[PDB]
Amino acid sequence: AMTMAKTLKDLQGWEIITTDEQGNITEHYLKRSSDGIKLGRGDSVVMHNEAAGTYSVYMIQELRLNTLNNVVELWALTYLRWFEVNPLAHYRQFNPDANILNRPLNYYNKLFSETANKNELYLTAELAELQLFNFIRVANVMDGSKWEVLKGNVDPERDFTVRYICEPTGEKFVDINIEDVKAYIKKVEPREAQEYLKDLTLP
Amino acid sequence: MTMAKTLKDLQGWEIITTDEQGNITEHYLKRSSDGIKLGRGDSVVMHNEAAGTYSVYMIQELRLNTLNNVVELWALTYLRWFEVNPLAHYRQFNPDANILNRPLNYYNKLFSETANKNELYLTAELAELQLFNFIRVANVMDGSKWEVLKGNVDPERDFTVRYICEPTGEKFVDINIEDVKAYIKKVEPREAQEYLKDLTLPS
Ligand SMILES: [Mn+2]
Ligand SMILES: [Mn+2]
Ligand SMILES: [Mn+2]
Repeated sequence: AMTMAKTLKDLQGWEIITTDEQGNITEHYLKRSSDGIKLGRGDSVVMHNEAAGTYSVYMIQELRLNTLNNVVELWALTYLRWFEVNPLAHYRQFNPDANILNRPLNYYNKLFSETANKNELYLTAELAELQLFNFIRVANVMDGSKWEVLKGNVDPERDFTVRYICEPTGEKFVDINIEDVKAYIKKVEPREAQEYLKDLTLP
Repeated sequence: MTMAKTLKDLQGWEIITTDEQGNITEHYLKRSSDGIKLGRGDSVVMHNEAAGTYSVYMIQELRLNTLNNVVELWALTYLRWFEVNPLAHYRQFNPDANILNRPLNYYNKLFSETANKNELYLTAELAELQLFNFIRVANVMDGSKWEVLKGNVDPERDFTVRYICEPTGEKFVDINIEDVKAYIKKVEPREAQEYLKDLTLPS
C-alpha cells in the first residue's frame, strides 16, 4: 500500500458539505472536522496575509468545487482595513475642510490614522482566492448601529464594523447595509453578486 | 531608527513610470539586482505554494499607491494541463463520438498522456501576485512559433497558448496570445479583463 506523506494541516480534515436549496444532502459549505467551524458564502473571515505581515478580512463569495477530484477553491470579496483607505479621498467626501480649506495633505494622513476606527472595514467587490491553511477565524462583521451598541465589548480581532463599500484603492465610498450584502451574496449566483457589488461605486 | 531587513530587500524592485512611450502614464517593475523588467502583457512563472508547484500568469495591471509606493501586481491566470477538464476538453475537440468509455479515468489518462504539458490556457480570472514569489519571465507563444521551437524548448520557461477558457478548464476559445499581449498593454485593465471574460460566455 502507498503510504502517503502528510502534514499537520491534514489533521484538520476540512469537509465539503453539499446541500439543496434549503436542506442538506446545490449549495456547498466547508466544515472543519477538528472543531466544527463551518464556512460558506456570506461568512466573513480573518485570514493571515503574509504579504501584508498581518491579517486581512474577506467575505466568502464562492466555494468552487471540482467534482472530478474534490479540489476546492475558496473565493472571497476583499475588505480593506483602515491603513488601505486613501485618507484625502475619504475626507474630501466626508470632511468639508478637505474641499473648502487648503490644508497640507499630511494633515489628513495624521488625522485619519489618529481618528479612524481601526476595526472599521471597507467592503470592496474585488475577489481574491483564499487558502484554508491561512484561515485564522470567523469574523463578526456588523453595521454602524450594532457597532455603537457593542462598542464597549468588542474583540478587536474578531469584531468589525462596515459602513461602506469602496474601490480597492480606498476611495469612492458608498453606504451599505453589510448584513444585507451577506444575505444577497448567498442568494444570487457568484458572478451576478460580484458584478452588482462592483457597479455600486462607479458612475 | 535602524530598520530590520530580509534578503528580499536586497533585490530592490524599482517602480518605473513612463508616458505612453517612456521617460520618467504606465508603470513597470525592474529588479535592481538582475535588471528583470515586468509590465502589462508580460507572462510570468510564479511559485504557487498552494499548488506545490509553479503557476503562470500574464501581468494585467501594475497598481501604484502614490501615497506610500505600495504596489499590487495583478495578472490573468493561465491554467496548466492538469487543470483542464479532461471530459470537457475531449468532448470539445475530438467529439461527435456518440460514446464515452470509462469516463473519468480514460479521459484523465488519455489527456495527460497526449496533452502538451507546456501548453497553457489563458483565463480572464485575475489574481494578485507577490514579487517574492516571482521565478522567471515566461516565454508564451502561439502554436506556429511553438512548432518551430519544438525541439529546442526550456520546459520551465517556454510555453505555447492557443486557447482561452473558463477557470474550470472548459469552454476553449481560440485566441492569439501575442495579440492578447498587445491588447492588454493597450486598453484599460478592467476593459481588457471584461472583454477576455466574455470570450467564453454565450453572446
Ligand atoms: Mn488590495
Ligand atoms: Mn507562504
Ligand atoms: Mn484556479
